[PDB]
Amino acid sequence: MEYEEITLERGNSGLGFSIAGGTDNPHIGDDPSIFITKIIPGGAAAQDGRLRVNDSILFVNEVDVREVTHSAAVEALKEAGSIVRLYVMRR
Repeated sequence: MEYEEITLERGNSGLGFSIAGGTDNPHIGDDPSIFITKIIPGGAAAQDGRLRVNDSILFVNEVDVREVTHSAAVEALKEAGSIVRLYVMRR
């Protein structure tokens, strides 16, 4: 699994991509692995074009989502200020 960072400017609507896989919502088989599900077109994520869906989030600015709920990961993107470098995993 390759780890890449994505600097995203949290626009008016937000970052611009929804993630699923946290400890509360096992989007995956059955683990706290946080990974994206879909990036919303017109948002900071879709406008930037640095992040890709299904990417398993690693860090958010300075937050580790190793064992955090899907909402905690989501909240990370929301708590990343504005332009935040988000880390993800891609095997």
